[PDB]
Amino acid sequence: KKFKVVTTFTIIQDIAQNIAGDVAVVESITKPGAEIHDYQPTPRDIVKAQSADLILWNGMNLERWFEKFFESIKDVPSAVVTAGITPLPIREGPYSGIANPHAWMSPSNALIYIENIRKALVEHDPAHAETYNRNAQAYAEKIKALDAPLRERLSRIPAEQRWLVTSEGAFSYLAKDYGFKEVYLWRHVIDIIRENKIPVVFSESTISDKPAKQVSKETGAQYGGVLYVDSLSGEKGPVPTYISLINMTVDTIAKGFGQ
Repeated sequence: KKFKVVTTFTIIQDIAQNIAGDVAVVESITKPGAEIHDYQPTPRDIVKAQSADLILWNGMNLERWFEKFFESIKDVPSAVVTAGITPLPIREGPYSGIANPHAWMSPSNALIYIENIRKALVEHDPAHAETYNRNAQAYAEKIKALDAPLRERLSRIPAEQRWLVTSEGAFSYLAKDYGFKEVYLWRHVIDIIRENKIPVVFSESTISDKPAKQVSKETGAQYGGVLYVDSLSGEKGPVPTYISLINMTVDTIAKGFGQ
């Protein structure tokens, strides 16, 4: 029998499947592309999680539905994969002061995701500890190697122009790592764009693109479209892995800035 792991969403699924390798099967509760914050689980989502040996979740109140969901599950252990991360506060807007849950968009934070998943797997499936530890070591080397080329590419964007328009803080951890300022959009966004001649504006995927488009139209900044960071694609889609999500997000940002 294969140890069965269930995760709340696809980013954790991919990180955990690299650590589990061949000795455990990792499934996500939510399909690729699903809205993760207020997902509404079905009765069969609960039954699927009930068949697992371990449930992994992000915490930091990413999954507002998880506490109720988990209360419906009997005697399946869970582990929060962000234990030990320094949470960034949402700096402005209606959620000012609250922990920003999007911690996976910092590649350094992904090393802590890996460590917590490895620990939980080794705790609950000790027979396979050697495999989990080896796989976590090998995958962590891949993740450490992510940061250098991304940092170098984004560092060519002059610091004066290094701004991201944010609505729910989906990019705040990437912005912290690579030195981007953030201006919140619930217009005073227009002024900051014009003042610093920020060349491009992106939209978050959990909100309407209309206000970001209005900002672009009025300032003359290019509208670079939507940046999706809450989900992977399917296996055969263009964003099948956590590594591909990080690399593609930075490439889209950098290209928006002519870099």
